[PDB]
Parts: sequence; structure tokens; C-alpha cells
Amino acid sequence: KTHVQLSLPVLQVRDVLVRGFGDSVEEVLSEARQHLKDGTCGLVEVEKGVLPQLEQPYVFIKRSDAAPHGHVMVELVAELEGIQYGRSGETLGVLVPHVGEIPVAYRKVLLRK
Repeated sequence: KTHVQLSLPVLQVRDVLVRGFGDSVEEVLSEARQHLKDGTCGLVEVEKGVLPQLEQPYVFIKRSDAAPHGHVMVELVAELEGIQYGRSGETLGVLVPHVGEIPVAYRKVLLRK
């Protein structure tokens, strides 16, 4: 399937134990996709002071379309030193490894895979 229905645990930035997916744009996109498939991916909602508490490169989910079954359609865009690899809509949040942190909510998304 080109798209996969996922429910992403929304984590508080100060709870997150593993603050990024790796050390290159290509690695973080690879790792983010592997974690999304394995259901080991969390989402941090971006506000003032969140991104400096996470490790670059960042992986964003961005709205790719204006929502089947409640699931917003999203795609991945990485960012390293102010340059983004991808073009998409509004940020739903930044992806991080999920290693058992308690979520505050769930974000239903349809991921272009």
C-alpha cells in the first residue's frame, strides 16, 4: 500500500529519552520510516522552545492534503541547519523514537509510504 493508517503517541518534549533518529538527513528519514513501520515512532508537537531540546537533523510530518477515517495525510520532511529535504504542508510535529514514554494523546495520520 502507498499509504498506511498510523496512530502516533504524542510525547512531551521533556519526557523524550532518544531525541533524534541519527546524524544525516538520509539516516533520520530512513530510521523515521523504519520506526513508523515498526510502531516505535512518537510525535512531539512543535512550539516555542521545543526544537532546541531535540537533536538535528529533525524529521517533521507535514500535511500533504486537505482526511480519510480521521487520519490526516502526511509526508516526511527532514531539516539540518535550516535547510529542508522535501516540500509539504503545515507541520503536525517532529518525529522521535518511542521507547515507552507515556503519551498525552494520539495523532491519527495516513503516511505516504
